Amino acid sequence: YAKGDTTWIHIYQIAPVEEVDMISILSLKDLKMHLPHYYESNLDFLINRRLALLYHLLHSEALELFTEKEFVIHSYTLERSGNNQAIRSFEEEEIGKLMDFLWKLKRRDFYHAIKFIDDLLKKATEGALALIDAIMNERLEGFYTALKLGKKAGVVSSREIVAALEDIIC
DNA sequence: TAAACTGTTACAACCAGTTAAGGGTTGGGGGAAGCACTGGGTCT
Repeated sequence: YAKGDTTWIHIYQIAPVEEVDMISILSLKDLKMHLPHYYESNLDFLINRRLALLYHLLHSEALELFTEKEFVIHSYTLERSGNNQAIRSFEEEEIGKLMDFLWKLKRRDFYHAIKFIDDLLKKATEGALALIDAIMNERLEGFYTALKLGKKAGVVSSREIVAALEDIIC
């Protein structure tokens, strides 16, 4: 995600812990998605880097219980503001917790979850920032405000979405 | 010259009737969501 002059790239590599197999290897190969250039108009609502990261992680995959062995993720980021490249994040949890939240949200449905997230990103930008503030610096009430903007966005707000959110709440 | 004896301490009905317990009108507008500073390679 690049904004005019600044350019951000976040690579999150997957590593094993005990053992893997070719099924796991090919599953990780299938995890590779989100082709380089997907920018036609979405940037008009992407604005914040975290929001764009969440939107792009929406189209990614979040299933790892298939391989019979669970995985771990290490994420590193690179920035380029004014043609200056360096590292500002080598081991940060926000990708991991965002990925876990996405996995636990869309487990109860993918069609309604996709519709909800897409609608809030498109028109309920306040709700999108509210959700990212509920994930970044985790505070549960922010989720509610996002859902509030959902009614401002005409979101269907299916039964299973709030159930998945409550399961995330624990 | 004596200093209240006694039945009696209310009965009975009844102990809110109805009507509605918000009507409406609006549920963040609107801007921004890092500005630089720190450049990594490959060559001479």
